[PDB]
Amino acid sequence: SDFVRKLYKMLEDPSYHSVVRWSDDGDSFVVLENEKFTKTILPKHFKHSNFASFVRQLNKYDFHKVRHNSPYGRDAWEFKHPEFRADRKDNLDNIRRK
Amino acid sequence: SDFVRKLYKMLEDPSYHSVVRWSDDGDSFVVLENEKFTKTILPKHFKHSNFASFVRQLNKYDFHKVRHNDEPYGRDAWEFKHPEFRADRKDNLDNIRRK
DNA sequence: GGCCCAGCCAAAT
DNA sequence: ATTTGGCTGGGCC
Repeated sequence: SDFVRKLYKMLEDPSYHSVVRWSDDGDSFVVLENEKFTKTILPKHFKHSNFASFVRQLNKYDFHKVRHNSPYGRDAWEFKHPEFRADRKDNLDNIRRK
Repeated sequence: SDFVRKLYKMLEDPSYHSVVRWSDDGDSFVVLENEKFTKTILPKHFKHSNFASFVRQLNKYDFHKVRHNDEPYGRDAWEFKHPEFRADRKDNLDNIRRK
C-alpha cells in the first residue's frame, strides 16, 4: 500500500519525535502536536495539509483512534491497526481499504 | 437552540480578530489560525477543543465550508457560510436550525 | 451535543 | 477508468 508505506516511512525519522512517533509498545502511533504535524510534516509525506483528511484516510485503512480516559498528551491522537507495528515492516500490504 | 447564538456571540469579540472574525462582507465567518482558535477560543465558547467537532456541529446546522479558488485569508483559513447567518442579522438566528 | 467513522463526489492520477 | 483528498452525514453515548 502506498499510504501505509508512507505512514511507516514518516515514523522512521526521529527529528519528528516530539510531534509524531510510535507508541511505547510499538503497536500504535501517536500524533502529539497537531499544528507542526499538520503544517510541517503532513505536507512532506502526503498530498495535503488537512489533519482530518489524514484521519479519514486512516479510517479507510481500518485504523481506529484509541480512546483515553492524558497518557501521551492532552490533545494527542493515537491510532492503531492490528497489523501496523514498528517491528512488522514486512506485513504492510496486509493493511487495505475496507 | 444554543449553538447559533453562542457562535454569533463569539464573533462579537474583537480581541479574536486575527484568529476568527466576520468576513469583509459580514455574510460568512473565517477561522484564520485554527491552532490558536482550537486551543484558546473553542473551549471558551463551546467547552471542547476539537476543530473537527466544531466543523461537525456547523454542518449539522447547514453551514457549508466555502471552498476558495485562486485569485483570500490564507490557505489554512476555513470560511463557513449560512444564508441566514450574517453580522447584521442578530434578529434572524432562530431561522438557523439543525437540518 | 461531542465525536468516531463512513458516504459520496471531485480532483488527482 | 481507477485512486486519493475532502466536505458532509449517521449514529453511538
